Amino acid sequence: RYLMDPDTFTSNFNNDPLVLRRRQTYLCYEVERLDNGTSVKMDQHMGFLCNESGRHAELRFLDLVPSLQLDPAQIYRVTWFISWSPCFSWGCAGEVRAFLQENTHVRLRIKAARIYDDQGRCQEALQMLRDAGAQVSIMTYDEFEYCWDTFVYRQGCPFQPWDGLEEHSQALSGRLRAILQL
Ligand SMILES: [Cl-]
Repeated sequence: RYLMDPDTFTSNFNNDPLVLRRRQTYLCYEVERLDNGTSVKMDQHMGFLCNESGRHAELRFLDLVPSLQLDPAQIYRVTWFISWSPCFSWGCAGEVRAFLQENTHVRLRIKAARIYDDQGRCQEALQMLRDAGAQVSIMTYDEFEYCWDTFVYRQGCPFQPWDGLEEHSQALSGRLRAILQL
């Protein structure tokens, strides 16, 4: 798989709530087959995507699913590590819902660096993802470091957290959990 530039990772996955860049979403993905009590991952089922000319990363992932050649008789967990509020863009949650309804052999996990609580459409997109069966949670230090170790061209250098990473993660998590509470 192609590995992400490290400054691109740090700039986009920064979870500082006071920084609200309005351009890009990065989505690191992995597909795991769940079988016999373990998880089986293929390097060819791993990589990252960004928004490209108005087509958002989430939809670009849906676009590549046929190329993954998933066995409909098996169970897969798809994990997204996404740098922006999932399905922020218009109509995105509805397209993910349709995909999940048409592919019941796929379970979607979404780990988000942040969310965008607008007490409106972007907040409702989060509930739509949950209602469609996705498991949505906030990235913690564990996920940021895993993404650094796994998807980034790091040259063996260790993950260096930014100031406030944990404080920001816990605050965002509290809000996401309130939004998705049942
Ligand atoms: Cl969470």
